[PDB]
Amino acid sequence: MEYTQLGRIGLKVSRLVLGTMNFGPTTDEAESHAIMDAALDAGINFFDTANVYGWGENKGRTEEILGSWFAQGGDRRDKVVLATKVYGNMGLDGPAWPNHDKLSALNIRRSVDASLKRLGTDHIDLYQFHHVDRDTPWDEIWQAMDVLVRQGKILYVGSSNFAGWNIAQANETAARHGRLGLVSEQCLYNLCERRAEMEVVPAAREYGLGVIAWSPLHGGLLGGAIRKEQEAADALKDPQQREQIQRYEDLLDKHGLEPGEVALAWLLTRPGVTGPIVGPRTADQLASAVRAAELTLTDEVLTALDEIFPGPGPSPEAFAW
Amino acid sequence: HMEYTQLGRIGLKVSRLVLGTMNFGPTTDEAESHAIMDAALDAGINFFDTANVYGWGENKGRTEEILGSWFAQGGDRRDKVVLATKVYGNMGLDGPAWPNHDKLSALNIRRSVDASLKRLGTDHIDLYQFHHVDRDTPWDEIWQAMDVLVRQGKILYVGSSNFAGWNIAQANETAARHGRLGLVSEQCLYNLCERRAEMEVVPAAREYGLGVIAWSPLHGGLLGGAIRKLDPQQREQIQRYEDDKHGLEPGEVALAWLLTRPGVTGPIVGPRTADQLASAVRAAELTLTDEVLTALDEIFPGPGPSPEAFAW
Amino acid sequence: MEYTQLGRIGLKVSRLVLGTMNFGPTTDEAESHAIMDAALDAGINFFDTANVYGWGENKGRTEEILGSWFAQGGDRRDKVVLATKVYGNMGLDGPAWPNHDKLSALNIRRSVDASLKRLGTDHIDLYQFHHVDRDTPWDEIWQAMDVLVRQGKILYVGSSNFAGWNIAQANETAARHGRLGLVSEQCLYNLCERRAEMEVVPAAREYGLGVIAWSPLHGGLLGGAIRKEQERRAASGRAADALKDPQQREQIQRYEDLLDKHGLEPGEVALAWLLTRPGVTGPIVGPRTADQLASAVRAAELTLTDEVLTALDEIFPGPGPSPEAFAW
Amino acid sequence: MEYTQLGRIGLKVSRLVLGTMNFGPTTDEAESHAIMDAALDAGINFFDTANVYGWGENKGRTEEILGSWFAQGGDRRDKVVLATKVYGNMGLDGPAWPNHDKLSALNIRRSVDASLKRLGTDHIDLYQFHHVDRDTPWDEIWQAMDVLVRQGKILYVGSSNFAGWNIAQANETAARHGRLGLVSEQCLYNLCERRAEMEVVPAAREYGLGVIAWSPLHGGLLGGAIRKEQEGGNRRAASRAADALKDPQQREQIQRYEDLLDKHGLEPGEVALAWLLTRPGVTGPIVGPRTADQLASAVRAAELTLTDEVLTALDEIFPGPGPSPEAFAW
Amino acid sequence: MEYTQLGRIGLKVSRLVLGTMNFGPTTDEAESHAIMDAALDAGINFFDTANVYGWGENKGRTEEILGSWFAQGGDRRDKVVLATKVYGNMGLDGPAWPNHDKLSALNIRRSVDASLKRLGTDHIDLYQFHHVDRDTPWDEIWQAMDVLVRQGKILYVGSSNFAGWNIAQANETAARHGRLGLVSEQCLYNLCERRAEMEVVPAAREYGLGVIAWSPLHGGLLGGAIRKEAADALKDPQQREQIQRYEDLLDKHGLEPGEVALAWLLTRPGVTGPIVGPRTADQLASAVRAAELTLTDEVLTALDEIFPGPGPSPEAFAW
Amino acid sequence: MEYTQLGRIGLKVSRLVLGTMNFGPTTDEAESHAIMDAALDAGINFFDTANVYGENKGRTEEILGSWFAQGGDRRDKVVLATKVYGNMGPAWPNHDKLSALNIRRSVDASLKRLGTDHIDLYQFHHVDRDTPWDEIWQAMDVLVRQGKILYVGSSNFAGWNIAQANETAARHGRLGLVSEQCLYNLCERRAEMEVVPAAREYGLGVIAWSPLHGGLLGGAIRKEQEGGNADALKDPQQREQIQRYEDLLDKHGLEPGEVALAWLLTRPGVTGPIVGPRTADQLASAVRAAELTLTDEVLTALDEIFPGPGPSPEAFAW
Ligand SMILES: NC(=O)C1=CN([C@@H]2O[C@H](COP(=O)(O)OP(=O)(O)OC[C@H]3O[C@@H](n4cnc5c(N)ncnc54)[C@H](OP(=O)(O)O)[C@@H]3O)[C@@H](O)[C@H]2O)C=CC1
Repeated sequence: MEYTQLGRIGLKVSRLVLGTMNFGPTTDEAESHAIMDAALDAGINFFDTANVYGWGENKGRTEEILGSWFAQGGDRRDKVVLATKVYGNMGLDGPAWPNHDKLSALNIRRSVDASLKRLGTDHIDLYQFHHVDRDTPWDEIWQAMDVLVRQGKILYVGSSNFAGWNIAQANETAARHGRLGLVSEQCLYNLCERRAEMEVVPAAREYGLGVIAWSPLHGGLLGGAIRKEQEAADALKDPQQREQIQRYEDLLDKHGLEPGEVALAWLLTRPGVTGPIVGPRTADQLASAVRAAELTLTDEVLTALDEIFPGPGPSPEAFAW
Repeated sequence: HMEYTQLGRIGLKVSRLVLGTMNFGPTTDEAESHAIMDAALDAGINFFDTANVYGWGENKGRTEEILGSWFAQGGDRRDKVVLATKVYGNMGLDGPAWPNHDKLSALNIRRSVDASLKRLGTDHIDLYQFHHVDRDTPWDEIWQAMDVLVRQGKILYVGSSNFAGWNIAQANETAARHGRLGLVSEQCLYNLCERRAEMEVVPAAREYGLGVIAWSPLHGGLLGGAIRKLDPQQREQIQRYEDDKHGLEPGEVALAWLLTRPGVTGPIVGPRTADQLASAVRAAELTLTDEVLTALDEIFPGPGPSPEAFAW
Repeated sequence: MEYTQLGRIGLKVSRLVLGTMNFGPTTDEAESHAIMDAALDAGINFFDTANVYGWGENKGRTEEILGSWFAQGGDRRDKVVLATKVYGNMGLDGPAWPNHDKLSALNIRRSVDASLKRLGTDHIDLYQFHHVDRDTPWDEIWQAMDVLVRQGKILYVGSSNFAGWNIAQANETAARHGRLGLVSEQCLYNLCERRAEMEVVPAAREYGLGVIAWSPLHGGLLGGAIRKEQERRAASGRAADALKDPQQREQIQRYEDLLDKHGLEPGEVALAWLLTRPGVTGPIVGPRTADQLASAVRAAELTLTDEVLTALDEIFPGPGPSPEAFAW
Repeated sequence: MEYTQLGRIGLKVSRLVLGTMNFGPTTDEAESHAIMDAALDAGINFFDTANVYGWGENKGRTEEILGSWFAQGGDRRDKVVLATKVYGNMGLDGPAWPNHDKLSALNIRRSVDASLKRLGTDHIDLYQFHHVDRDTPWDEIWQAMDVLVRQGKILYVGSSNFAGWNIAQANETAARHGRLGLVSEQCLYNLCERRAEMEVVPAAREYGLGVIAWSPLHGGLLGGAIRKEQEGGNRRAASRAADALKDPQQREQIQRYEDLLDKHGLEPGEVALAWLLTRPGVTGPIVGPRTADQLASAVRAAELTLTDEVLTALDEIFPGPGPSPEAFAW
Repeated sequence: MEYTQLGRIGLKVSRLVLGTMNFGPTTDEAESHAIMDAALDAGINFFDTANVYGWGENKGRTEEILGSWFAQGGDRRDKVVLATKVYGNMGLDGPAWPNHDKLSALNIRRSVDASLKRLGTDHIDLYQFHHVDRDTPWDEIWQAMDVLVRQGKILYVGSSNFAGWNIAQANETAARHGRLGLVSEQCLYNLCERRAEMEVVPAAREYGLGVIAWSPLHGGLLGGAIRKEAADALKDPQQREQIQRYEDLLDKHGLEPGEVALAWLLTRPGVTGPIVGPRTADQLASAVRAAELTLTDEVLTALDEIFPGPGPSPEAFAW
Repeated sequence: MEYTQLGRIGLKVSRLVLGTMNFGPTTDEAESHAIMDAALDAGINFFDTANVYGENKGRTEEILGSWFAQGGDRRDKVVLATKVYGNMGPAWPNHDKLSALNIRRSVDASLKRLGTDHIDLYQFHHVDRDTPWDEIWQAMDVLVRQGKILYVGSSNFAGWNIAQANETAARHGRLGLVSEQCLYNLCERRAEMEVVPAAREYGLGVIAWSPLHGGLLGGAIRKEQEGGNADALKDPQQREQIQRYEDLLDKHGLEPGEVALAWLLTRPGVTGPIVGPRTADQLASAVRAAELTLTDEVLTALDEIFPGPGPSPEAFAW
């Protein structure tokens, strides 16, 4: 298994990040524990979850399943870098009660509290914002994170679904008063959606953040979608995206490569990318993700992939000069 | 149903009505207070204002005790409310305080928040407010004491009440020097009869991004139907105000008028019945015409900002 | 009773500070308790003690006597601003085991924990360095004090037996990172010893520290020691050595004669004088009896005339501030 | 016993530092306790240990031996400046599991908690990085140490096996935000290996760190190793490690050393220690007695006064470099 | 001509730095002028000088030659990144009058004004400390350099012959009060002398300084010294043997010693480039060829075994 | 000639400081110039003057100016120190003391008289309790940045003034005071209570003025007994100190004036004494005093005769 520093910090993580979103709604408790044991066996030490995972009435269920996993002992907690998230509404689906979503110091205090209890652990290694909150200023956010840092309840802070300039503002404000800033950004990044390349990834590289790609298969659209319908994806409605996926599936047919694996290995070549979040439901899907991390894509396949799935390049050049 | 706003520049979202709490104890009883709070919650009011001195005399603290009773019932009550209380007041025998048993020394702040947390039956206050400026305590002392509480998780935010504008500036410049969040709100005396917050308090609050909470929004009930059930000048000002020509109830218009003022978060309302609360709710939905605002401005003129209020 | 702000900070204190050094080695526990009750009854809210007080094998006795006073209830702890000290050796008298005296963060951690236990309280209001430690830098000291402030174990930090430039360096270092600095300096200052006037008091005034004067009667020398010489702290220590030096002896003789003539008591005048000195918060009185405490209270109501102030200045000239004190 | 301040800070330490490496592997629990009690009686108040001490499956055994020492009472914990270390892999020897070695905030947090539990104490006086970690930035390290300071789990932070410029960067970063920086550096420094003089000791002195010399006898090569080879007579026929001092350049240095010391009547183990005590900016050497007898010998080396003739001749045998840049440029 | 950034800053410099030490005491005005025009022609934009160059009673002569060169117009001044130095005694050789050497604000002020006058220009681009001064604190030094920056007499500050920790202290002090720190360090670094790798180069890399290698041929000892029979170190059998293995190997691969020593430096991590000291047009052309040379990995490997480096501290002496 | 760093900074100065106050009517312009050339010849590079030196105020600075105008590298070799604070005209408001207004006009008048474009060391002549340091540092920082001055020094400060000044300077990157001129000699040692300990903490040079205590340490009892024309020689106890001092020096064959200067050079943190020779034989006597080595026996005896106070707080408390 390949390891890398998470951006600029001393933390070392697996380039494959185990996502936990399916633990609860798809795989049951014991099945999820087995997948986590097997991720560990393959050397994956980086586990991403969220308070909202579980969905609907079951929000928090994913954290509970990792909690019972840690409760089996055998150094599981000691060995994993535990990441979870704050921002999302934990009450009834629909419009949240005020301050029961987003990034106020008040929601941060109550959110991390409920996460620690469901996770059955006394600390979170990587506490991430699930989305930028334009209404909370960074001196409030860093006050609330710093309370947690100094109680030993969290080690590191990261973001998800930020703009590039939010990364810059967040870390400049942290650095002004001697605080470690964001250590990582979780952005939607895959062959079909490359616009994090304009500004999010350049800002992250500048400020030394790890870049973790969520929806690395674009919701399955890059995992052999077309071949599976012959045996969201309202993209296979639009014939331009459909023809794009077709050329992709055809291209990988002639190089003998699995699309679900190629999509992951492609992200691993991109400058600044720490790795994709993989969400296997079975032992075969985990082993396939591991193979994707050992794949070496030829220049030939990389060039043709860029021809099918062009990227915008960095701003300002992407739209001006 | 209820209108919400950010509290000044910060991430906290509050209802534009602030549930006052001073009646709980003296006027309404524990059972009636509990039921008004349950009602406020169901109308969407999340912002409750209280003070340690509330209850008065030998009953100072009774109000905080009543809110603790309410929280102890469970049912997401503590979780749903932005709880604001106050420090400054003597909690001992009325009359001259023993030294450091009132005002804002780090010593009185330590003893006040401990006694407030115990009576409130909660491990934290969301918004801990100075009841009054203390000219004798410097801001590096006050911010030390508040930072001890912030870092213990005992409080989240700091607000002020009865500050001058320049105290607001000094307090927040001092906090920002060393990374700390400053005052997030100022609770000032603001209503149609008393507009001198407009000279400097409200302008400083808006420059520093504080929410403005208006206490005594009906000027002691003088703006809520007085001569239609104290003087020769005061009466005929109110009489022009209380003149049906436009079809509106005075008490609700005094609240709604404050909601039009730039920088104002909302007023502190103090309902004693669920029907008074339902009126306050409608006050927050009212739209006053450019008509009625221009006329209110001639009955109750305001000073404007300094320096123009008194120079040019 | 007159109250004042302690220097620039919001803490209000009585202009008389109750000293406790006598409680244990010269005044027993029960009468210590009576004096403290009388002090509280007269409006004195500011008590000074030290870990070392008690002396010898009884170092810590004074704190323990304060502890059992608080334990009697009646709001005593809540009403009193409690000050103690760190620096002194709490082990066997003589050369200290390394880091069991002075102001390292290590001695600070162990010293405050033992003080809180002997005082039977969870916080000290005013925690004072007993003496400057030239070997500990201020970033180490402010680290250790800041740990205590953030845990709630102390509120304020003060100094004792500092030079003026130590006050400056300390508070400039604290302010650089937004810490409240020293709030008070407890220095030797009385009619017989006025050299804190050169730099310590000017620096304290500049930086807004309170100034509380220790041994305000010079160990009882200024309390009628000559009249009382054959019948007591004045029979020992500072006072007794001063009485054997003829010039100091003469100074005190002129002092007791001047007060005989004006119908005033020496102990009370010595305290009243300190109360006139600019920047002085108050003297730390050292009653051995309840009588002497009621006497200090009378001192706090005395008004000295210009005539008396000028004659005292003639007997007990002071240097005034540096650089003028020794240059121009 | 001679005391000194540890660099610029208020902490006072004996100029002999009691190393504990041999407690567990070569000395057993009860003799380790007796050595620590005899160190205290000689005035030594400065104990240096490490989480890794113990070796192999027994990593942490040394910290446990100190813990049972402290648990005897008698003001033992109160009298000792306790130092330990973080950086080393505490699991099975070999490649470490990610973040189970080096200086991430994650490993600092788990390493100190495990050391406090083994040491049977609620705080460490001097918590030292065993080695520079080029992959962890100083705002991450200082955040982790600052959490421990503010919780009261540690008092002072030190380094070991740093470059001079790591010392400067660490303490400049700490000073920016009012944090006390490194108070001490533990570098390899002895007659045979003097290259710490180029930049490590200069930087430590500029920034006011104490300098603690580890391996002051260069693994025993300055402790009379050549005489010790010809020691047993017939015992050398036994079925015994190969002799380790083969580099002829260094072997002749050691011969000249032992001859010089024979000429002047001095003990090689004592001189190596006392020499370090003359070097500018050095606090003291770490002494690793395996017996009460070895301790008395180190204590004698602390009271030894080396004549200027012997100091001159030792310098001729073991020349140091200058400070940089002069050592290699001008 | 290969260009690079000078460490972390926006200044772009050729990977060859034109030294001017020989201008005066070896080449005279007219020929140094030709060497400088030819350096411009090959794309070299980075000229290194010093106030002391010229030697003895001719100290300042080199700067005077650059001044007479710039006075010929033709965009010479505009095209060149001009670097000079302060620290050296500019008076009578031997013991210096107090404050007429080293880095006091006193010596800095008189030193830069005399340099500017001799260079015939109103600004120096890169003003370098010739050597660390352990007796002048960095708040004094940065005060003096900041005066020169704000008056527009200098743009960047650099160092020469610092220890690694001096680089760190210098730039941490500058950054605390909003000053650009050192942008480059000039160290003795070549195949024969690699101890800059212990700490100096690693500190420069951490703080983003360019690394300029001076005496890259070790006094000419690496430019074919034994065939063409300070660099007189040849007496020592140990080093003369290094040099013969060196010349022998490059004879076998068909390579010129003076060009390999330069090209080797261009492969070292964090190195900006060597300062070359041509006395003729032939030597400049040679250095240019050196900047174009690609050393194979078996030559770099054999050069390593002949000229081992220490590696970085602490590993170099401990672990 | 012995040199030293001026406190913590990179400036190197001779441990004798040539004062210019005693340039007067027994001292030509021409004889002042000769003395200054002789000082340069002896290796003294540190010249101290003041604007008020000279009702004929500024004349001293003018004499230095014409000295510099002779050329011969005189300006370039000398570390030139002058002062601001004194009235140069009861003073008209802001024509004395340390306001930015008086600093600006004083330095301009000083540079004109001195006939130079810069002062190396510009010193406050006295503490000004009414001007805050952020004002003072603004005005000095303007001069630093214009190149008109290099370093700032103090004179007749309290130790806590030194601390406050340099802490304030360092907050915003500025070089603080580099030197303090204080009254300091065997008879007056109270600068050891706080001034010198602060100066040493903050790394200032200490320049001792009135090093002979107005001549009291220059053999004043011998001169009285020899007959023919401050007086503490009427004070019995102060007289006995000076008598013990002159007896001690007679027994060891040492000159009172020279020993007073040599003693100061042994004191911790002292850069040197100001000397104001009116003749060239007085200068050579000062140079010999800087060469003298006082035995430890003599230094112990001088401490018995002239006990120091110790540092505060120990000086008066414990
Ligand atoms: N920080 C430091 O270094 C020090 C601090 N302190 C603090 O200062 C306090 C006071 O010091 P202390 O030396 O006791 O003070 P004093 O100088 O007042 O000496 C006390 C003695 O003065 C006499 N006395 C006290 N009050 C009166 C009165 N009203 N009328 C007449 N005589 C009186 C009594 O002498 P007699 O018994 O002879 O009648 C008494 O024992 C101490 O309690 C301690 O807290 C003290 C010493 C050092």
